[PDB]
Amino acid sequence: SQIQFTRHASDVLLNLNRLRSRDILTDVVIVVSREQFRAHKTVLMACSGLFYSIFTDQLKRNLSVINLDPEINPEGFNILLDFMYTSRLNLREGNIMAVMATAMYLQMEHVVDTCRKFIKASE
Amino acid sequence: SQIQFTRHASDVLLNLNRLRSRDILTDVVIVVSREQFRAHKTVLMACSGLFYSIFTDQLKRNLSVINLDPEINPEGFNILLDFMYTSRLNLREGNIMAVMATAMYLQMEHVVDTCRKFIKASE
Ligand SMILES: Cn1cc(C#CCn2cnc3c(c(-c4ccc(O)c(C#N)c4)cn3CC(=O)Nc3ccncc3Cl)c2=O)cn1
Ligand SMILES: Cn1cc(C#CCn2cnc3c(c(-c4ccc(O)c(C#N)c4)cn3CC(=O)Nc3ccncc3Cl)c2=O)cn1
Ligand SMILES: [Ca+2]
Ligand SMILES: [Ca+2]
Repeated sequence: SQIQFTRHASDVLLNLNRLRSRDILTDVVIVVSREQFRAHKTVLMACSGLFYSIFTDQLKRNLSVINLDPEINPEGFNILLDFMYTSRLNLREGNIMAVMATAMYLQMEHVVDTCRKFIKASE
Repeated sequence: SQIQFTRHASDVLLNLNRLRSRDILTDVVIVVSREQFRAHKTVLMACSGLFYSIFTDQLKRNLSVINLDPEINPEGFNILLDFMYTSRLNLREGNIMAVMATAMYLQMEHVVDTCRKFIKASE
């Protein structure tokens, strides 16, 4: 008989995005081609099987820079990082394949499943 | 026309609680009477006006221990910390006043408002 606050998690997440936008307590840079994106390892770990697997390792947890593979589309990554911090996924025919490839690489099932639904719902 | 993932923020928050429960990337201890609670400053800042005000200050951001006032009820704090990381508030006649005093101190409006509703809904 606890009281569930349906909007609390969204409120937290939006505030974490504000922290990211002000570089407050960010602790890692993700390098994708010529792009650098700062973020919070905790959020990355909470949103991605790949990042979880990297930073849960006692040896790799202290890394401050992670390089993603050169074949990763930087726009795909930016779209997924924004999703991580906002719950909103900008998905369009022009980017679905990049988003889906990136979400598979990052090990983000809900997004991959949604890309499947997008595909199934397009002609 | 972005796709909103209604459960994403909750999924993130639950994973952040798992990180807390394993002391992964925790960076502060909150001391309330004889109790010590480890947490993530980012989450505290995202959930509390008091903690936001403390750690947004460039001078106090690097603190690893925060002492709360001796008159703060440690159970009230534990209840609110759990709420921060789960969205679930364990509110009962036996603890409402402690929870509400602690939520006012921590500057958590939604919880304070809910305590008001609890009061208004009790005889
Ligand atoms: C080839 N391929 C593989 C896949 C996959 C997969 C499965 N998977 C695994 N790990 C994941 C997640 C998601 C996740 C979370 C919210 C989302 O909204 C989405 C989306 N969207 C994803 C996060 N974490 C990491 C994780 O659990 N942290 C964790 C575990 C235990 N204690 C503490 C921590 Cl922090 C996830 O989906 C997709 N394609
Ligand atoms: C005497 N009294 C005062 C009050 C109050 C108040 C107002 N207040 C202020 N700051 C707050 C919050 C809540 C909050 C969030 C989710 C919740 O579910 C609840 C609850 N529940 C609370 C969080 N933050 C901190 C904040 O905004 N971080 C922030 C701001 C800008 N960029 C980055 C960051 Cl991280 C808040 O409610 C209540 N009683
Ligand atoms: Ca490579
Ligand atoms: Ca005092």
